[PDB]
Amino acid sequence: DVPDRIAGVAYPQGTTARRLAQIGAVVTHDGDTLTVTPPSWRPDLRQPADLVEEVLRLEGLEVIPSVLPPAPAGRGLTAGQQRR
Amino acid sequence: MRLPYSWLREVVAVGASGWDVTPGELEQTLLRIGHEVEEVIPLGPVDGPVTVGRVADIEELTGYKKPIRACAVDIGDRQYREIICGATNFAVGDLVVVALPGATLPGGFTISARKAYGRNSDGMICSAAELNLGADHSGILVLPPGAAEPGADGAGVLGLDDVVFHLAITPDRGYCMSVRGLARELACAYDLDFVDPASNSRVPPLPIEGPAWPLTVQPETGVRRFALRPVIGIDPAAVSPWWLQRRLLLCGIRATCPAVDVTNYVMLELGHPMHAHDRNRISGTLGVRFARSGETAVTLDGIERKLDTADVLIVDDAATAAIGGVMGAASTEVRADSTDVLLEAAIWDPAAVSRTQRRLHLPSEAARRYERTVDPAISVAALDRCARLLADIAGGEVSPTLTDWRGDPPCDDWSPPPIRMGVDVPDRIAGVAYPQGTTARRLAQIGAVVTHDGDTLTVTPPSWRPDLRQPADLVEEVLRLEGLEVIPSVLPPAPAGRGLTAGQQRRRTIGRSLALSGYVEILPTPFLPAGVFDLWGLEADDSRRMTTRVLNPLEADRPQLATTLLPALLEALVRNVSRGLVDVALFAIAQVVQPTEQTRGVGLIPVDRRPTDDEIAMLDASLPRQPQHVAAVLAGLREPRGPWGPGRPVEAADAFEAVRIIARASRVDVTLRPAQYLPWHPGRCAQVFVGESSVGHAGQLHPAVIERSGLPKGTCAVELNLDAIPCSAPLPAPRVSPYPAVFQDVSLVVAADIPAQAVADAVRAGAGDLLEDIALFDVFTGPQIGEHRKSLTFALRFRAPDRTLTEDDASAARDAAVQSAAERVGAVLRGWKL
Repeated sequence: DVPDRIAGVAYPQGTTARRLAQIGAVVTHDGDTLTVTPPSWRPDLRQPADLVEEVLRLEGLEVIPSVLPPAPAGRGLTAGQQRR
Repeated sequence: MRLPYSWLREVVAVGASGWDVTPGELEQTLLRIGHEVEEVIPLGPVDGPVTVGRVADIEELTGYKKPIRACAVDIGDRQYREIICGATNFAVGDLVVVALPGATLPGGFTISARKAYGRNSDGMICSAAELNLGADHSGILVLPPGAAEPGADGAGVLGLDDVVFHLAITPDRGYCMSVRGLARELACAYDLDFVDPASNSRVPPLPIEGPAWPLTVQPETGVRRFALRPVIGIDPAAVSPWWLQRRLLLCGIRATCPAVDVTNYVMLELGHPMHAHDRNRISGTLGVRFARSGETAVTLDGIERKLDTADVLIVDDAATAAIGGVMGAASTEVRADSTDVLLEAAIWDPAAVSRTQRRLHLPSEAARRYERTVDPAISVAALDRCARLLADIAGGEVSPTLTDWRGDPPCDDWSPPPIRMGVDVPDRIAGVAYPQGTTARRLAQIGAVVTHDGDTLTVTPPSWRPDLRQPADLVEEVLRLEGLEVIPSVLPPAPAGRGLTAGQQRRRTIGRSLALSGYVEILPTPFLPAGVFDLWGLEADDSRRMTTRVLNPLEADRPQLATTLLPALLEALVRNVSRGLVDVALFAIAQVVQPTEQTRGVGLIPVDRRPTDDEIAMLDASLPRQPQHVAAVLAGLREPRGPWGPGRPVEAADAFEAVRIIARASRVDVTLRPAQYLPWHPGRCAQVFVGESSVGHAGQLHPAVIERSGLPKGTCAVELNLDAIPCSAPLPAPRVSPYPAVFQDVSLVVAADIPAQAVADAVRAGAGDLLEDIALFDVFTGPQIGEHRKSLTFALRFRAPDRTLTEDDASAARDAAVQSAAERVGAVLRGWKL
């Protein structure tokens, strides 16, 4: 479900496995942990971040919501920034 | 409220014997739980010979100013010293307190044998002030007979190892206006067992065999309990024991006789005010009733009060006995010859007493406690406590008669309604996980009845706590007893703010922009000067005169609110000028108050719901218009003297330039048109338009306003209504042509009455896009052009967007511009140049 986290979307079950199969990878399951051997024409697929972008682009980025994050109490501008 | 530590300690000690703590610690425990310690006075120390004396002989010394007394004083061991004293409040046979030679009084005073007024004085007789025992009143301290034999150690008899805590109780905590309340607080802080000094074990009930006096009570007065008991045949010459006169003195109350003193004492001990009536001076039935329009009573102090139909009274067939809850009256006051006493123990309506006492300016010790609600459950106990004590001191007997009106029908349970709260709600609100059962134990400690029901507490607070009415009230109890210091410092997640608004930014930029140009901001007063508009000569119907008026100003002559900011600006200008700062430019940015009708107020809207959108708009429409204004004044020099030259005195043009500064800061374009408007000079006053809306005025002040107002010659001013300057957010996209430019200077003659900007606009209109810039250079008058005409020389800069402008192309545009000025303001060409 790492693609789900990063997108902030709950994709329908098995999405992430089907899409990694579609690009031609070998997906094997192991509880909550996928093992993904990408195919030979995809040397750009080397970490989970690479796998995330695959799932996310195939489902569409438009389905990702617009959620403002809790940003902490900032200190605002510094003295030198104010001076300029 | 003052009280002394020994007493406070005595009452805590009943239930936690051996309790004792440094004053510093006590001060800190009091602050930690909510009570402001204004001041800690340990009773000023004495050293050496400060002993009780007995006055044995008084010799009135004649010939001087005051009456002076050379007093033989028995100081112990049959030793008699003569002592000089100025006071008069003592007689032969009285125990006084003497500081003999070698003594040292508070404040670093050594006493020495000093010749004075013709005799030797071996010390002096002290006042309670000079001992740092109590407040300075006139004369010395006299002790009740039998308090101490002569020679006794003053420090011991006076108890000067005591400390007086002076507290500023908050109005929610009336129950702490007594040794009873504070004792309970301290017992709660220190997790001590508490004996209530108003419990039956500590005040056994006196008998109840028949009514003590006839009493009618009109119950819409607000009285919740009204009890009477009499004490008969008391010695009127008896005085109060030293211990009791003392604790009154430390608490701020001067003793007078046992009848009064006992009530003041029991008021301090339990918080329930009391009063003593001379029963033989009561005529017939005692009546509680409202006062009538125009009614009058004389209170104890012999001063006539004008009463109000909301003041509750106690009356009899003859006259008024008491403005209930505030002060007794003369008619039933205890006097020197009073043998039979009737003791009033009442509970008045808090809001009633508050209203009455504020109106009459009588914040009596009784009033201030009734304002904050007195524990109605202890009236008879305080009445009984107070009756026994009186008989005990002044030697009468306590009749077993008792009146005790408790409402119609009688109230038999004074407990408030139960409050219902989740067991851990205190934990939420504090952000602390308190140890299990904390919340229940602390609510028990303050005296509430706590019953559990899963995760939901049911809490019936006690009768002396009418401030405990919702869970928020219960939270503050738990949180203050555990300490607020244990609450952590956690920054909350605050959401994406939008930052400042356009108008908020515009005020900042107007402030920077004016300040840079030499203006000094003031904080204008909203309270106008007296008759400023009569000074300005404003017509009677001048809208600025229609002022919202304040009903209680700190200056009776200055009650109107500013409809214009120039008054306060001009006032500050006067101040700088009178202190030698003659070259000033001030400005202010603040709202004015312009009302649209006569002061119409909207009545109350229930606070258990939120008001409707309509109730808001009605509330808003009820208030005067309050637009933001910016305004400014200038006087003296605008450019100062220097090596560059003599300087430039302020001129009306500088006030127009103030307009242009604010307009540049506001990113809007303004036009200035001539205008007549006070307080401005008619020939030098401009009205400011953004588009076609008036936003205010600028110019030099009228010379006659200047003169009547004691203002500097030549003062200029400006006021703009910011609310009338619209928002603007330009997204400019300037066309920046690189091709060369043609410079031509044209001179136009026009009627003197034509404004320069009119001729400039006409020239721009006629010349079209090629004209890049136009600027006025010269303005010339002379005979040869006509006595009523003038010559305007403009500097024109033409530039094409796509080509190198020919110089015929330019003169085409010039000719076109000259023709436009001919058709629009009748310009005549004087000539042109490059």
